[PDB]
Amino acid sequence: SAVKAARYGKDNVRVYKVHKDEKTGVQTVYEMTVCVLLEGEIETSYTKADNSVIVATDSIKNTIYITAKQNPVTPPELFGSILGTHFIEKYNHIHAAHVNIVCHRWTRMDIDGKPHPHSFIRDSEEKRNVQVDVVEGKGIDIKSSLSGLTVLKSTNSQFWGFLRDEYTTLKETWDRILSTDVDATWQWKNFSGLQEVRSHVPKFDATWATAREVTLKTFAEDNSASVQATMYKMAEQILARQQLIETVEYSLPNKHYFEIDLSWHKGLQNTGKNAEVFAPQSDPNGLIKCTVGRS
Amino acid sequence: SAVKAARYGKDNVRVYKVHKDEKTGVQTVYEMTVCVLLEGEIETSYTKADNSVIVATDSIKNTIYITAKQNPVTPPELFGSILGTHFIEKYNHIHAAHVNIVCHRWTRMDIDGKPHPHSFIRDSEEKRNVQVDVVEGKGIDIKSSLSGLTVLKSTNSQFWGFLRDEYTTLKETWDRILSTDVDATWQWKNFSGLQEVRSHVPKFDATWATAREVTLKTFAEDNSASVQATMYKMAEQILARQQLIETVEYSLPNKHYFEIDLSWHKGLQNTGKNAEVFAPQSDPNGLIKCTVGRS
Amino acid sequence: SAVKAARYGKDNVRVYKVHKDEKTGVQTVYEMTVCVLLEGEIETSYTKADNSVIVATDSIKNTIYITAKQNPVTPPELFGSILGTHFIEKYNHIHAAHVNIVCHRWTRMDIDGKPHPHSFIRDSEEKRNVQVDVVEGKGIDIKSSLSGLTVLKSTNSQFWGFLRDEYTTLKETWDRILSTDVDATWQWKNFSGLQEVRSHVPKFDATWATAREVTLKTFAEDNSASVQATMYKMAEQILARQQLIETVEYSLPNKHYFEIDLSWHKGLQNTGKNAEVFAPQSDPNGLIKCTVGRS
Amino acid sequence: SAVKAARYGKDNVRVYKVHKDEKTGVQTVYEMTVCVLLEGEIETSYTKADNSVIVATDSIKNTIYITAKQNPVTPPELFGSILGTHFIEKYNHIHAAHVNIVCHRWTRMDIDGKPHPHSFIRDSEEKRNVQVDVVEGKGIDIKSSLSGLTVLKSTNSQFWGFLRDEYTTLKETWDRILSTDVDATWQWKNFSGLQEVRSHVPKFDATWATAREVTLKTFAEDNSASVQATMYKMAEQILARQQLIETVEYSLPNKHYFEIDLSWHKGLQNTGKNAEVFAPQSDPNGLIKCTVGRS
Ligand SMILES: O=c1[nH]c(=O)c2nn[nH]c2[nH]1
Ligand SMILES: O=c1[nH]c(=O)c2nn[nH]c2[nH]1
Ligand SMILES: O=c1[nH]c(=O)c2nn[nH]c2[nH]1
Ligand SMILES: O=c1[nH]c(=O)c2nn[nH]c2[nH]1
Ligand code: NA
Ligand code: NA
Ligand code: NA
Ligand code: NA
Ligand SMILES: [Xe]
Ligand SMILES: [Xe]
Ligand SMILES: [Xe]
Ligand SMILES: [Xe]
Repeated sequence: SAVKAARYGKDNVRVYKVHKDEKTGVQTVYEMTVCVLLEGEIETSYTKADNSVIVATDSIKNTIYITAKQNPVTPPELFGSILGTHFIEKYNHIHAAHVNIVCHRWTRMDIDGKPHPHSFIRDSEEKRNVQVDVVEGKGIDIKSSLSGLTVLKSTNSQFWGFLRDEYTTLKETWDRILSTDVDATWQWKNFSGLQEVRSHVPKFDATWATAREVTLKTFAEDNSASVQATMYKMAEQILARQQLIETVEYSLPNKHYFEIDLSWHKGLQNTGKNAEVFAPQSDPNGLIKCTVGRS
Repeated sequence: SAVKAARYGKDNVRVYKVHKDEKTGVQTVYEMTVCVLLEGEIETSYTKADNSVIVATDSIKNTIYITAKQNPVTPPELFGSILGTHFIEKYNHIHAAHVNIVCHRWTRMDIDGKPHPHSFIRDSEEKRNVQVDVVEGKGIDIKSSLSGLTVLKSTNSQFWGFLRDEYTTLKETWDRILSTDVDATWQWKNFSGLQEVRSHVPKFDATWATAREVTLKTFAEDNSASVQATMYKMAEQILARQQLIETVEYSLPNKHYFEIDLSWHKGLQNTGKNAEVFAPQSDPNGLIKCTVGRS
Repeated sequence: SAVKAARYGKDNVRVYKVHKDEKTGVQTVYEMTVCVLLEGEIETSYTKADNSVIVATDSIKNTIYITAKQNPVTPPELFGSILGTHFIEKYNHIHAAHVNIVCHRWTRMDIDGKPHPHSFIRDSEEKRNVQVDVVEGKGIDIKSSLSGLTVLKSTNSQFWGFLRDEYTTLKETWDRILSTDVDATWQWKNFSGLQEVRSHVPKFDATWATAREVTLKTFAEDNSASVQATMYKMAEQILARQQLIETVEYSLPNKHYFEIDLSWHKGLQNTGKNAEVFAPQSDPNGLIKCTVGRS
Repeated sequence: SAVKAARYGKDNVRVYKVHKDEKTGVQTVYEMTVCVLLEGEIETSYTKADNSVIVATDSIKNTIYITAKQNPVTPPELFGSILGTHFIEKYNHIHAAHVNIVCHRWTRMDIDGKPHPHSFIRDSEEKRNVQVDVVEGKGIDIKSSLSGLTVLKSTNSQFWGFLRDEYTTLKETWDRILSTDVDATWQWKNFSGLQEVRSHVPKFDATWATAREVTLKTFAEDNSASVQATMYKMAEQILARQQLIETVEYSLPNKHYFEIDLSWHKGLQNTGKNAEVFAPQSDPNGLIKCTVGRS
């Protein structure tokens, strides 16, 4: 037998950082969960019990805190790239670092219509994420994403004209509820190294904002022919607005809300045009994915 | 042996309702999870296998949908009272109904600075809840609550002057992070029945809004001496603003964020005045409760 | 306003303890999650920012570890009583301690038909729990429980003869699946203090074992007329076997498995006597409770 | 823009099947959660709102139930292969089916030392899983796995001789707790189609059993030099016992249990040789992976 692939590191490292403006007294907080996995010439730790090649996972944890202390942690694309680069430069035998960062929302509170200097609220479990793969001699590959954005529209969704055969019971519809949890990922062109990532820093927050805005607007405004058709429209627009993105991927559950026939009870009318009360279904759910790139 | 207490019913009933304004085209959605448990002269179903006394839990589920179809589902205090009253009036041998409702957020989307007619976002997992106990001959008792409101302030929290003995290692502090998930419950004076609940309908949404606002403002503005002192200030204000509330209860976890000493690494300074990077602790957590009533 | 009730302490304190037999080399592990909440003359910490009355929650955490170091942690009824008693004896102004303990399963592995001296498996998320309330001048009240015991029987469950009215759609049945997650609690007679709890130590593990065995046997063997009837039979037997128990409470979800009519597809027969494939329902679920005591 | 990749289908489809032996009266239950995603000539549903190419996800759900009705559901490798093959044979324009199956434990109860004919217990949340990719013209690729197997050993684990530099604080150790949740995957040689999968049916359950047994025995018996070294030993043995496996992958969290220094309290000794009480850490955790194949 032989080691075909191996990676190891530290997962679920929670980090908080505060920035304090001495002049204005305004404080800004960042909270993330970080995972770092390393690859390189480490096979002997598996095959020969040779621990000399192992950078202890506890040391990786220390490194994350030290790096957060000495560098900005925003945008996460930059922080991930700094953190990944550290390991390949510091350790001769480590040749790849894989950094995943989940950013948690701490939104500044408005008290009496004014932004509070040091108080924050978690407005939703929506996350902004990055995956950064730093590979020695092959640059920095960055995938940025948003996830956990949960939306619903109560009309202006249709689904008709699908394949009908002996397995089909679903009725065609011209008016249904559409609800999903959005997972959207945009993959950046490969970067040669940290200097190049630094040169593009302003694009990271702007592109996240654009992806979010396009997702929300398209969902709200499209008279949707299917999840497939609506998600394609989203991806198309993102690619049009940021030339440094190579591909956009969406993964969307179709969270079903079923009509409830109440006609058995005193002829009560609750279907089609008369539908007011619905039963949200926890499972099963449709799952629709697509990756869109450039012609 | 004898049956000392018994209750049964249906839990986790998900319900969605849409309201459509024909004039404006604006649609408004409500989504809830409902639990109904009944008590009464049902001992024989346990002791003698006498099912004749059982209103099937499946029928309770049907009743929830039918009641939602025929009545407003907001404010939840009113809907819960209608639903509970139904069971005690309909069934001679049922003498109490216990209704719990969790309301999920579907917040209208703003697209290009304008409210969208039929598109919604789940902005946070904060819930608005009610517990309604309808007891034949004893009226309607309603406890309203908010939960899952997660907040953090990065300064203006202190904790010093506590008891110190041979079990104590905690250092006094004049500047710490304070973060909690707020669970706040206000208990209404007993209502004689549905007519009285209906007469107070406007107070329910207003009091929820007031409780939320007082919680957020007090948290943001108090230079907190402890969780205990800050939560008391919140409860005091709520009681002052709504005379129909008898008691307010808060239950607050103290979600700890620990300093990280980095001095072992090149004398790096990250504690006290120099603290910038912290380690959020998932467990254990302080838990602080109090119930405040009128003198 | 006035403080009507108040309690505070530390939740989610994870503890592991190992016992090492020097003679045999056999090691035995215990893992628990502990919560301790205190009450007493602590109102001024809420109303006057007087922290002098507060035993810091961090100190409570320390106390749990120290107490686990110096005392046996099994049976949990004894450990909880020692821990609770400590606070009321140590602190003049603390008059009640509320201790909740959840015990996690670490079951000794059998390797080649032999018990391994120091290796363990988590066989299921079933828990053994205790709630101990130590109240100065009123002794020690202990509620013991098991929870998270998930079972299913594929036949020998019926449900017919229930109330039928205009809200009822459920068909009577003489053969259905019955599945539940068992939560069972037995409440001990009040104990005067630690000496009395110590005197009954052997009864705690034996009664837990009896409760588990009676639950499993009755579920497996009863030709069940309803959840209500079967659970009553369980509680009856437990009370008969341990005179020091005052009441037994069961809380049982009815986790539904629905027939799937496949007759629309080539006349395929999958209902009633021909039912083979079913759809487990995640929600809603029946919830049935009862508390049984002595005549 | 262009569609680079696309797949869609139904997730979280819960299925239960019962088998009834008419002769012995013994019943056996199977419960699974199934996901099916399809690929093929479906781009136009995304780009042109052409639903004619879409096999509705609701129809996929129906197909899963119908297939379970007409075929054995065990071993899951066979069921997944039948289900996947169905879609590529039935639909001209569908060229790949991806089937994931999670099997839930329903273990027959022993009542009074005898196996009960129709009563079952969920002994642990350990799962047996399969991933089956059926690709037209490229056969059937099957990855089998077990997951959620949680184990702990209280001694006979060491970790010393790792890299030490200015980022390192971890002390070397010759005696520590080792605990993990095992995720192990074995990848089968490619199969040409259903006939070949059928020909190997007995190997599927046997190999699962072997993987489980080797994992447990090696964990219990290895005087572990690291997670890396122990997991390699496991994978090596599995590959040696089943020639039809091409690779074995393990992914193991290192769930840390920390010593608690209690010396500040009356010189209490709780570290090194005297360590009895430990603090399980919920996060962060080491994560160690490796894929082992044949020389
Ligand atoms: O078994 C281990 N492997 C590792 O890579 C490691 N790093 N810290 N502790 C550890 N333990
Ligand atoms: O056992 C049952 N008890 C009940 O109260 C009930 N209601 N519907 N189905 C049921 N099954
Ligand atoms: O606000 C606090 N209240 C408390 O009771 C406490 N105990 N430790 N830290 C604390 N902080
Ligand atoms: O938008 C949809 N896309 C689909 O593929 C589908 N299948 N059933 N319902 C559906 N809705
Ligand atoms: Na390198
Ligand atoms: Na009545
Ligand atoms: Na006392
Ligand atoms: Na095909
Ligand atoms: Xe969508
Ligand atoms: Xe607070
Ligand atoms: Xe039961
Ligand atoms: Xe391991």
